[PDB]
Amino acid sequence: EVETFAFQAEIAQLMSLIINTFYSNKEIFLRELISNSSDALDKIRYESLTDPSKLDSGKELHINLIPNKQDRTLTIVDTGIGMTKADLINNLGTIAKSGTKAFMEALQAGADISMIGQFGVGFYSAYLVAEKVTVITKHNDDEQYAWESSAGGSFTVRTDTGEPMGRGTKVILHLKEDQTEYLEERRIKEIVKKHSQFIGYPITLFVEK
Ligand SMILES: CCSc1nc(C)nc(N)n1
Ligand SMILES: [Mg+2]
Repeated sequence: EVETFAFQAEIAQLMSLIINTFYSNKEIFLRELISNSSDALDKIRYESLTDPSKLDSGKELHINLIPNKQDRTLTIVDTGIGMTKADLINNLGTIAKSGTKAFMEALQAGADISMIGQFGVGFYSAYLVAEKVTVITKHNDDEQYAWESSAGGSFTVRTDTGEPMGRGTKVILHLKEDQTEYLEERRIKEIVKKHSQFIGYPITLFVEK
């Protein structure tokens, strides 16, 4: 059973700005997703301090970057807190309505697209490089779900039929044809060093056969 939802007006407006605005500095999408992963990892780490059983779904707190040139996908995986179905539907746990309003006002006052993460809506920067985004998530309190959107004002949510993940979030970026540089090992290493050099969790960049 696949449920189809309309994005709230503000989110459709934010996604349209990301997709339609001429802005060459697209590489910042990666630090925004890594920042989201780091925040999710902090959340499960903090909860686990008072309830160690919260890590029964996996003790390792890490971030993996997985390029796949055959499928033209770049996947960001973390073993963070994950999201319940309700939080996935509610703009992937973000304050997207108020954050978009504040971000739009900031853009009128001299801010630029790279500041998106400052407003709590950095996830949507995925649309700088992806024509489609699939988010697989598993929270300790809910089942595994797959969220997906190619923008156009709608997203879908279904229970995930894929392999059980334990706990956390996988963001699968189905890259635009002209954005394949983000599948290159040297390019990913360069961006991680430039924008995400010192973070609280290990980042492993997978290589390809
Ligand atoms: C902190 C909520 S879990 C989460 N949410 C997003 C938007 N991304 C990631 N990695 N994890
Ligand atoms: Mg922060």
